Amino acid sequence: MKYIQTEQQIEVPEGVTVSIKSRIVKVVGPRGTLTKNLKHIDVTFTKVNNQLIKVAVHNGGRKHVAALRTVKSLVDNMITGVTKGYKYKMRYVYAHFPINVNIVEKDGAKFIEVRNFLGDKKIRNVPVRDGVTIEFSTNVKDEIVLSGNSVEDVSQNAADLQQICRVRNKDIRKFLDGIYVSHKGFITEDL
RNA sequence: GGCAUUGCCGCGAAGCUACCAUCCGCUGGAUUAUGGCUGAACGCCUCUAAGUCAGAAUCCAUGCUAGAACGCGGUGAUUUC
Ligand SMILES: [Mg+2]
Ligand SMILES: [Mg+2]
Ligand SMILES: [Mg+2]
Ligand SMILES: [Mg+2]
Ligand SMILES: [Mg+2]
Ligand SMILES: [Mg+2]
Repeated sequence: MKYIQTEQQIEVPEGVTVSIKSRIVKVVGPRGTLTKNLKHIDVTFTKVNNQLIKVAVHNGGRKHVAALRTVKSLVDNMITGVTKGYKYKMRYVYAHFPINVNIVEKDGAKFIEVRNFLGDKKIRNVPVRDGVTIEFSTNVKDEIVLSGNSVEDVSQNAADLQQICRVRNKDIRKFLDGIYVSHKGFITEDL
């Protein structure tokens, strides 16, 4: 309907500095620095009061104003990643064969190694994206935690780990073995 | 020794040749379907709309064959009369 103006607000907490050149967004917080290239969306950023960034689409269509809120959510996720962090908890699920998950090194690349999935002899190797920390959770059986500033990076690593453990040539409603994302939250608690 | 239109028979080197013999037949990317991530649209949801991951005997490359006889480069020597 070609809305004249549509805008969204990006709240910036105190310990966060957001540098926005043309469409290269850099967010700096306690936990590190994130960078995103948004040159494919054609939006306009403006700083209001050093705690608020407005992002606007002028004379935008339906898809354009949808992508505006997408941009706002992406920048909010960058800020949340540099303030709270992002942690995805996955639980290994298996009926008979225990799934052995470990961190191995190959040329200093820190792969996640999956052995014995459904009794397989094949060894699954999922590379760990830079910035993603892998921890094996004590006091919870068969739980892997992936943490990082970039929600995209941690979620993609969890997705890769889940997808590498897909069951083939079997009724997946019966053979439920795999490594599934069980929780998606932040690193810092109750903030 | 000749002839029998290579007279016939056995063996027969060379050459040619047989899954009737032996050897050899490569690995990278991008993708389809599909399964996903982030994520609005549509306070939720959503693989999709922006962006994005993986992925087929597929495609393009690597590799192999020919080398444009009007595509090109480097290089040697260039007629004592
Ligand atoms: Mg069957
Ligand atoms: Mg005679
Ligand atoms: Mg004779
Ligand atoms: Mg999701
Ligand atoms: Mg798309
Ligand atoms: Mg020629």
